[PDB]
Amino acid sequence: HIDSVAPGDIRYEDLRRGENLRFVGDPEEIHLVGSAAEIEQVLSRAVRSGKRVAVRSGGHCYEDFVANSDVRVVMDMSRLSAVGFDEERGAFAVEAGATLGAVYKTLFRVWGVTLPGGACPDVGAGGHILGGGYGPLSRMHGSIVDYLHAVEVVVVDASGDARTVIATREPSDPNHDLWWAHTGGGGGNFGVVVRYWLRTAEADVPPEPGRLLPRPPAEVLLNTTVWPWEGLDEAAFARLVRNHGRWFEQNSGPDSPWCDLYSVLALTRSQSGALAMTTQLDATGPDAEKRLETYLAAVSEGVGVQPHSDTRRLPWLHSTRWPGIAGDGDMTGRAKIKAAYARRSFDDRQIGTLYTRLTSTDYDNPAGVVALIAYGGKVNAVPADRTAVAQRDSILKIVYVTTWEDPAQDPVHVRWIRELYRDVYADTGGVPVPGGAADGAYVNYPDVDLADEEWNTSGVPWSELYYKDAYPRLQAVKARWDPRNVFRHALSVRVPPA
Amino acid sequence: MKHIDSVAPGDIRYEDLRRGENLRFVGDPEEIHLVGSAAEIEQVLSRAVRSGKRVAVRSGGHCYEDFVANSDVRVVMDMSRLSAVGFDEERGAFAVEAGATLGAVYKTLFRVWGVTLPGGACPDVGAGGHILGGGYGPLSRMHGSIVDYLHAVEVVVVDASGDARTVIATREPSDPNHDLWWAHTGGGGGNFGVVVRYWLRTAEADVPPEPGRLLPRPPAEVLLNTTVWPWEGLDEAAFARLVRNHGRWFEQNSGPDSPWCDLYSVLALTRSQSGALAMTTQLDATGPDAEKRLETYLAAVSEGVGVQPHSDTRRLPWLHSTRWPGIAGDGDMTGRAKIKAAYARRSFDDRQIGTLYTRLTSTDYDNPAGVVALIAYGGKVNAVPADRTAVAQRDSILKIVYVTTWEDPAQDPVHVRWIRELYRDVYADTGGVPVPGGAADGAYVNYPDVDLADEEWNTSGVPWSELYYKDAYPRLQAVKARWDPRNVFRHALSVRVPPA
Ligand SMILES: *Cc1cc2c(nc3c(=O)[nH]c(=O)nc-3n2C[C@H](O)[C@H](O)[C@H](O)COP(=O)(O)OP(=O)(O)OC[C@H]2O[C@@H](n3cnc4c(N)ncnc43)[C@H](O)[C@@H]2O)c(*)c1C
Ligand SMILES: *Cc1cc2c(nc3c(=O)[nH]c(=O)nc-3n2C[C@H](O)[C@H](O)[C@H](O)COP(=O)(O)OP(=O)(O)OC[C@H]2O[C@@H](n3cnc4c(N)ncnc43)[C@H](O)[C@@H]2O)c(*)c1C
Ligand SMILES: [Cl-]
Ligand SMILES: [Cl-]
Ligand SMILES: [Mg+2]
Ligand SMILES: [Mg+2]
Repeated sequence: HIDSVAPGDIRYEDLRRGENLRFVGDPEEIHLVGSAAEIEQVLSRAVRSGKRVAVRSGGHCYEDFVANSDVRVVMDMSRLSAVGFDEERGAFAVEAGATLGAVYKTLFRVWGVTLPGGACPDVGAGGHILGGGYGPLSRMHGSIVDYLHAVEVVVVDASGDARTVIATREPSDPNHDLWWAHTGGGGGNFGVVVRYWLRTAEADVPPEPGRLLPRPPAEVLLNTTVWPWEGLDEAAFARLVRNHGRWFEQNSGPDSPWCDLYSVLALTRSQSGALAMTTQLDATGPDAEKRLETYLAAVSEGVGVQPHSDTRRLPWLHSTRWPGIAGDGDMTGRAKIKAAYARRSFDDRQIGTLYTRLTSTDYDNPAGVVALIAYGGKVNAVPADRTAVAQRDSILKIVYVTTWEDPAQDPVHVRWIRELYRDVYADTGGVPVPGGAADGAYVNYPDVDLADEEWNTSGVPWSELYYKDAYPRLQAVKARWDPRNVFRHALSVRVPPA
Repeated sequence: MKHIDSVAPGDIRYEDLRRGENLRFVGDPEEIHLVGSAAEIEQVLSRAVRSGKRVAVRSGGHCYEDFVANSDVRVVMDMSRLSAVGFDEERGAFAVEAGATLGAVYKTLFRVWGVTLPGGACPDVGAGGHILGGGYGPLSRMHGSIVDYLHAVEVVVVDASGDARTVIATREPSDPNHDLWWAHTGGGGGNFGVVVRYWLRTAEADVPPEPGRLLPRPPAEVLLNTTVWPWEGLDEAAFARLVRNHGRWFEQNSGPDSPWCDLYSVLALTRSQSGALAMTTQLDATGPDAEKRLETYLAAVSEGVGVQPHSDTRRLPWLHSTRWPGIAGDGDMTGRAKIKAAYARRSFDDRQIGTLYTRLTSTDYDNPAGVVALIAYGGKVNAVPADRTAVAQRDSILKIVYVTTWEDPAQDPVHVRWIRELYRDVYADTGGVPVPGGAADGAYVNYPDVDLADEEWNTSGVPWSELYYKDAYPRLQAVKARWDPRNVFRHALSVRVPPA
């Protein structure tokens, strides 16, 4: 229970931002909240005053949802970073301010378990878990939301009063639909998550903590494969994308033996000098090294460029902080990200578009990338309607990103990535319309352009791209638990016009 | 704060937990205990002492030598559960548990109280093995050594009877355990007992008992510069002028009263195979002429060198700046490395600069990853008398790191020999080591190098102990005799009592 941070405080330049430096907030106060009770009193005071609020956990939002200049009061979750096992509830409690790196280190070193969350260690649990997401173990263990047993959330009723509710996976729980909205609803929509409780949904299980969350593979093979751009012509490039697409089309079923494989294929600007792929395979099973080889051979088969390939073997927890998996921890640039689900691999026109845009000399930036992220496996064993992650038959997530340094150049980079993504999706109004080759987009990589009639000409609204048929049930949760629409932003769940 | 099962061979965690972060060393411990409390640590030590089993503690795992992962160690106490950071109102000081990483310490101290500690720049280093060894970081020149803030330490020690007990030792001179406190202001890890938690606060007398005033404030915003000089067409005279410019600058601008106490930089003298020499610089941005002052430093380093540097400067809020890889490093501990270290009281002489040029351009070696890094130091570190803590080096201007990195264990001999011969040749005038009290001032124990205790590599007649501790060593030996009389806590560079 401590002083809030206001302009003039030594901490204000840090705390008025998240990790995305494109967005600089102007809040009057940032509250380092310490408990559900404190969050109730901050929210109720702000609601009484008519002041716009937002929550910051890990600060990784790709859009201006927290740092929007309209936000007056931020609740920053940094003090709430506990991770542990709640004996009373029989589940792991992860408070919203815990980073994923701290979650994986504690769960694994202490109990030998993990969650199939994201790969960046500094991401906050608070804005990540409730939006679903992907990570290296999604194929092996399913989505992180498949582990959400309960959620503690501070909500604001019609009167303006704040209160804390615990909502659970039990369907007769009066707050069951509020728990369901936290299985992929996304941050900044329903209320302030204080903590999540995570546990397997299996009925079998003795209630010992080491049995109650999935085990990672004990060691993994990690490969870095790099093809020089100087050696790749369009036909080569196309063959490689096609090989990879076919392989993921064949080998992403929930019963596939390849659920233990994860990879990221980085289709980089040719200006970068090299195309690259990072692969992780469980190293513990019979024939791991040969199986890794047979995946790598498939990707490069008939490409006519010999890739540079190196494989190391690491114990699992050490593996998670290898930069090839974790990324480089550099958030000091400016970036614009876009995203899509792929149900099938890129077609011939799309591959040609990608080739053109990545080799273009009308643009100058080595940092543009289209990353194809191995997906499906056990994520796809879950029926589409079970959680608020409705996309349960995709084979890849696709990330489109460009990064740069100079803010005067924002319009150039933002236009390039917008035109690239619009042209890849040109047959469907510039966007990855669901239930076809694509399956919409995923809310942890929000893109306000999906709501912009200038860029989305498909007639399919942003809410259907992220949530497909889950959206009506999410709107009902919104109407019931945030009737005043306290929690909102450029892509927030909104009730139907009245 | 309950005990849980220990981790033995067969356990899914054993491959991770038998290692620290330096992959050259793989422990063969029988048991790794994820200790939850001091009482638990007492039980594990007691048991190990009775059965004659060798112990070591692992906090953040960043040890550069085999002190924890030595195949002789049978029982490891792993501090991962003890990672709290907070303000302890019982003592009026900030408590940092041994298992907390520096990243977590800086994020908590600064977001919650607006304060910090002038410790190391790598966020994943653990408090446990770091703070008691002293060390350096970006704010050393501004705020002095992290040990200058050590108020008290909770440590589990083993008596001659082999009973284990927990003691709190403080900076209070009348404390019966004062000497044990002192040995934790630089005596280094793995020597006296198991640190459970440290308490930190300013020693200032005229300070109100509020947390936000009890530790130093960082500069609210900093300028951060990357400068790069291409190696192609940088000849020996050019290299030499660069190293000499930088050296003279630090000779003149590293006193405790210097206005340049708010500057930190690291100059990386890289292998020419790498393609570029590089320098990273941080400067407080909040004062009137910060841009211009930064340019003055950069212009001094490049003056008359004749190779135009590529230079880019960004400005960040302080906490964000700490995670910029230019300052924090790259977070990649997956390779193999051998490191060596020295204090510099003066900058490199002409002979040493020539040896550096030869070694870094050599085509008899093949590795672009060799570096000699020159780290800005002194400033407010040198305001403290040499005898006040167990960090005896209080008049140096630079710390120097010699490092080589590689991948294949089959090549260990080759990289190890390269860095040994480089270091020996730079220090050839004094027995291949940085002998204290001269152009050098010994080495610092957070970058331990067991070759300093090897008569094959150290031909100066000055022992490893004097290189690390100078005249603090006798008082360290008294503390060792008093609090670890059985010599439970030991390794290749551990404090040892005199021969009997
Ligand atoms: C920067 C970054 C993001 C990544 C990275 N890797 C990912 C990966 O491997 N898989 C993924 O699925 N996602 C990855 N992401 C994206 C992140 O998952 C998203 O950026 C998350 O939304 C980030 O969460 P968090 O760090 O907490 O960011 P915030 O900016 O604080 O919040 C985002 C959003 O959610 C709301 N919110 C925060 N906290 C709460 C609580 N407690 N209750 C309700 N709502 C909350 C915010 O207000 C905002 O709306 C890798 C990298 C490097
Ligand atoms: C890998 C790494 C090391 C760095 C980095 N950056 C540094 C910097 O910017 N400034 C520095 O001064 N030092 C830097 N270092 C070096 C680290 O400071 C040292 O490597 C520290 O000794 C690391 O401490 P820790 O991570 O806790 O390492 P451990 O291997 O667990 O222990 C080292 C040593 O100390 C003993 N020990 C650990 N814990 C205890 C306790 N609780 N009580 C007593 N003794 C303890 C161990 O047994 C071992 O002997 C940047 C990078 C990337
Ligand atoms: Cl609470
Ligand atoms: Cl990260
Ligand atoms: Mg970060
Ligand atoms: Mg690390």
